[PDB]
Amino acid sequence: SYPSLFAPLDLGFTTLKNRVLMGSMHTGLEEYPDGAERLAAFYAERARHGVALIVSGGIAPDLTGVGMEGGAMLNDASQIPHHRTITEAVHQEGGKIALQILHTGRYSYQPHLVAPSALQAPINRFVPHELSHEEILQLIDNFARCAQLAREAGYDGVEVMGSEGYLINEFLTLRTNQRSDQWGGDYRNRMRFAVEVVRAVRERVGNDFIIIYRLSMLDLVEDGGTFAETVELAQAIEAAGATIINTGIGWHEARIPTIATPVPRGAFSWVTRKLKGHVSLPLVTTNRINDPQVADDILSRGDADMVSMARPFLADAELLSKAQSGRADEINTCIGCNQACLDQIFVGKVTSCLVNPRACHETKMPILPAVQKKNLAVVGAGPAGLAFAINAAARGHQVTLFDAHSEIGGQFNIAKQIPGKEEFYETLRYYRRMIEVTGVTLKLNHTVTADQLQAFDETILASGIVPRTPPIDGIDHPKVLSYLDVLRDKAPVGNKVAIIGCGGIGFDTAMYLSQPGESTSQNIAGFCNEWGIDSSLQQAGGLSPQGMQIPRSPRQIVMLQRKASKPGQGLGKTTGWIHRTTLLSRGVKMIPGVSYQKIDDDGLHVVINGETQVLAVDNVVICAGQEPNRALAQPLIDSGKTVHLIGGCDVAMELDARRAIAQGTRLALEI
Ligand SMILES: CCCCC[C@@H](C/C=C/C(=O)SCCNC(=O)CCNC(O)C(=O)C(C)(C)COP(=O)(O)OP(=O)(O)OC[C@H]1O[C@@H]([n+]2c[nH]c3c(N)ncnc32)[C@H](O)[C@@H]1OP(=O)(O)O)SCC=O
Ligand SMILES: Cc1cc2nc3c(=O)[nH]c(=O)nc-3n(C[C@H](O)[C@H](O)[C@H](O)COP(=O)(O)OP(=O)(O)OC[C@H]3O[C@@H](n4cnc5c(N)ncnc54)[C@H](O)[C@@H]3O)c2cc1C
Ligand SMILES: NC(=O)c1ccc[n+]([C@@H]2O[C@H](COP(=O)([O-])OP(=O)(O)OC[C@H]3O[C@@H](n4cnc5c(N)ncnc54)[C@H](OP(=O)(O)O)[C@@H]3O)[C@@H](O)[C@H]2O)c1
Ligand SMILES: Cc1cc2nc3c(=O)[nH]c(=O)nc-3n(C[C@H](O)[C@H](O)[C@H](O)COP(=O)(O)O)c2cc1C
Ligand code: SF4
Ligand SMILES: [Cl-]
Ligand SMILES: [Cl-]
Ligand SMILES: [Cl-]
Repeated sequence: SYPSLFAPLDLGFTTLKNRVLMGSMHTGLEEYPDGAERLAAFYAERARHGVALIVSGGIAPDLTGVGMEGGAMLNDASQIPHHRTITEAVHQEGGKIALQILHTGRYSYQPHLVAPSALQAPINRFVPHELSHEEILQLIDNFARCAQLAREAGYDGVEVMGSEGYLINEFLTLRTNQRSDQWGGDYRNRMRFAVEVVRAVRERVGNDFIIIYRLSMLDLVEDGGTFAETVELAQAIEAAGATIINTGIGWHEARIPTIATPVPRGAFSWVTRKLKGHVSLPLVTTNRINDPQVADDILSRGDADMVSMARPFLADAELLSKAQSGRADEINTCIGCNQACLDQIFVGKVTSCLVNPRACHETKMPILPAVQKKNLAVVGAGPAGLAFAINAAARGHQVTLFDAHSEIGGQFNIAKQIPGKEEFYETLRYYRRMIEVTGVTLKLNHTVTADQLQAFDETILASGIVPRTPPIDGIDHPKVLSYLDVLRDKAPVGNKVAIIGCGGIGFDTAMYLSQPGESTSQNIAGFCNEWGIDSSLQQAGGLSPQGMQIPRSPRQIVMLQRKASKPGQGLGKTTGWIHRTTLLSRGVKMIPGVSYQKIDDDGLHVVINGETQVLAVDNVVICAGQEPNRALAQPLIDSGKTVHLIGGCDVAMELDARRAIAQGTRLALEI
């Protein structure tokens, strides 16, 4: 029912079965023990389920281009068997795969990093070495070498990565390129590197080889490029020999969100659409395309010739086969949380997925029939229970999922109500449908007791959490409201608010209470307006002259925490800054190193910088953490019954949804 999505594309010398490309994703397996074998199975499954063309994670052409010391690299015929193992696994399934050639430029977290000029990145501790003319020529030959090897390894093509602020991208902008050389100055010299790279690659591999160039169409940084430059380069790259041009949005330094959940679906399709007609090469659009209808609509509307989807393939390898068979409701949607994927590879760990713990770990987490069937009982329909339930039932076990609420979801029913997190609705729709599919007997409105119902071979407690009630003097005062009272029970909240407890929930509560109106997470034009994106792309880096336009918060909010470190420091590495910037632009205040005296009619008495203060607030919201709820933990052990604890009722400290699901999933696959 997605005609455009599944239409073949003729590339002259070969054909792609459909218009879907699995976007490049550095998984961290590239430079891992048995990565070759794990990536092979990782990719084969996506190819087995329809992906027309896959683009591997970025791989360095030389040594100065790696991402982190010891990073993935392809510069020796010796590494061919590695990749051969991968291309062959994909080909056996009837798919295709291209290798991305990426040189991280001034972004590599390594001392020997090289760039067009000696200009330190705002997010890198190292100062790059300004490349010399002869070094650049060698790099250009290195890219060709890289492609030669990829082709030898059996890849269907390569992607020359010229965006996100990496090396090639850096040569293009005057923000990073200040050379007086022939590789700097006017735009014609600045393009020289990108064009020369693709031209050297084309010559080296011949005509029958797919060459993708990921063009940066929206830098999102001061002194970035203009649309006129974007167009000239695109046509230049076409003439250089590229087969396909892919879209690149933003730089890592960009202070505007490009892939996180607050980013609306298909938020940047309009950008790729602006290039249409300026080149004859097929164009791929990307970012936050996680639904078959959205992708199909983008294609049918003519926004692009192909759509790229990276994270959705971590979330569900069967995304396309389900789409093509009318089972879109069974798609485990990527919610753009970045928690298990981007946040992890950023700290040098293997990427995974919050809703799919098996992502990039399918070989190490096999789903065997069933050691031997059993009649199980799961208490709690939160992500912990849900993950275990459908995974155990798909194994053959009989599962009975109980939950005191009128609907499955647990805390996710609160999370989904936070502006910029409505994507959570999808995960619940998915589990709701998978319950039916795997045969899980669901029983809602059931508050289970250690006695009431327990004739099960084994029990799996996935009960929740108990919000923390800080022992502050006057904690029962009328002004005091827990986060549940505000978020779940919609309790009235005055104009002036003090929030006790920063970190996760505290930030979401503040997002909610400061919401100026409708969320831009569902309004492309609004999102672009709030973040200062220039729709004409005529401004350098596509930044509107008037800058950001985040509305004022309808309320006066102050967030507080006792630790002295910067509030929000413990949030997700790639998403915390977004929320922090949003809140601060809305006028919310965040104060560290706070001591709470008491709560009375005068408000909230505290101590800041060693001086007492009275916060004349209309309400004090408690977001002071959680503690595990094990109500049935002992009543079950004191009843000689085998019981298991997963998710929040086992650990509440740093137990978010990822640990919850991975835990329930691990139990489910073992039991
Ligand atoms: C982004 C994580 C790396 C992923 C690598 C993988 C490839 C990924 C490709 C992609 O396209 S991912 C999608 C697009 N990119 C993103 O979404 C990332 C956006 N950026 C971020 O999330 C973060 O900035 C991140 C890079 C993760 C972390 O940065 P960090 O080290 O924690 O520092 P931070 O917390 O972000 O702080 C940066 C500080 O310096 C300032 N700053 C930064 N940029 C600018 C600028 N342009 N103008 C002015 N000031 C700036 C800030 O005011 C801030 O000050 P402070 O007081 O907080 O210290 S593997 C590559 C292998 O070769
Ligand atoms: C506003 C907000 C935003 C959040 N945002 C994020 C985010 O962006 N990312 C992330 O990873 N995590 C986030 N979390 C935490 C996330 O929602 C997970 O739900 C949590 O980490 C673990 O869920 P769980 O399955 O262990 O239990 P829960 O989701 O808490 O569910 C336990 C369930 O069992 C039931 N139960 C309890 N006792 C009994 C009993 N005696 N009988 C029957 N049923 C019982 C309840 O009905 C409840 O639904 C957020 C939480 C809130 C409140
Ligand atoms: N997806 C994401 O981006 C993301 C980001 C962050 C967290 N999470 C997860 O989502 C959940 C949200 O958890 P949470 O914020 O409610 O709890 P929490 O952040 O994990 O921990 C409690 C917080 O409240 C404060 N606090 C604790 N005891 C207190 C007391 N007695 N008095 C006053 N203040 C106190 C602490 O700050 P001080 O001690 O400094 O006062 C601390 O930051 C967690 O499970 C977390 O792992 C997800
Ligand atoms: C874990 C992870 C690794 C990524 N690695 C790369 C990479 O090596 N090269 C690259 O060009 N883009 C990389 N990206 C960016 C994706 O190619 C893509 O542009 C972005 O995630 C698109 O959003 P989507 O996931 O919503 O489709 C990565 C993204 C993630 C989440
Ligand atoms: S971690 Fe969140 S962002 Fe990453 S892939 Fe899974 S669901 Fe999407
Ligand atoms: Cl080298
Ligand atoms: Cl791992
Ligand atoms: Cl309810």
